[PDB]
Amino acid sequence: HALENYWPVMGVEFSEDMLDFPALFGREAPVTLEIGFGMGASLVAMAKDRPEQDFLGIEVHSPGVGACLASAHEEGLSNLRVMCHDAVEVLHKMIPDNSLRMVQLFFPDPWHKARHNKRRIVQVPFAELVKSKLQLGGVFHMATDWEPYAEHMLEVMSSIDGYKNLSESNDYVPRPASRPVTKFEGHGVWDLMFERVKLE
Ligand SMILES: Nc1ncnc2c1ncn2[C@@H]1O[C@H](CSCC[C@H](N)C(=O)O)[C@@H](O)[C@H]1O
Repeated sequence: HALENYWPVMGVEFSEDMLDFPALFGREAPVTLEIGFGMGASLVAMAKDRPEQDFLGIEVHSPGVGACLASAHEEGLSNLRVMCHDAVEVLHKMIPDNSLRMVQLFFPDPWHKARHNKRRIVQVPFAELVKSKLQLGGVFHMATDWEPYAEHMLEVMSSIDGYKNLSESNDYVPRPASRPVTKFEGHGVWDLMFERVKLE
């Protein structure tokens, strides 16, 4: 019942119009986007802990959207909105340039098989697209539990002018407060965080 009940309140329909964040959230505040939020546990925890900030989630899996809405309602959140649509299209059509404080991409589909390597969302064009939507100093934070994907992510991100690795060892970062531990959580999870800086 969560979708029918709470989609009218917290859902955002896809359109070819750029989002007005002040209009959407009813105030001027930092916006964090989580792509592929799944059941939304991280996103709800994030929004609950940061009532002074605003949060957008995008997830193609509609039961995940429903679960996220149910949890957000259970926590009485007013600072969370969700979409059920391909995030790439939302980024292109609805997210203004230079507008986001942070983009989170946690455990994106790992596509273990080499035959599926191109299905992995972290590729140069996607990473460039995300970059264009971050404010300077904004961060793209991704995490994976598959080392081949982690290495691919690092290669992609390291190749892009305008991304600065926040890793003190030029690869991975420790898990920040802004990502929750997994039930099973080196220790087998890789976090990557890159800040947007001016083109060199
Ligand atoms: N293009 C896209 N747009 C929005 N969501 C996407 C997407 N491609 C994959 N996803 C979603 O990304 C999620 C990755 S599974 C990880 C889910 C969640 N972050 C967690 O850690 O539990 C899936 O739910 C999948 O539906």
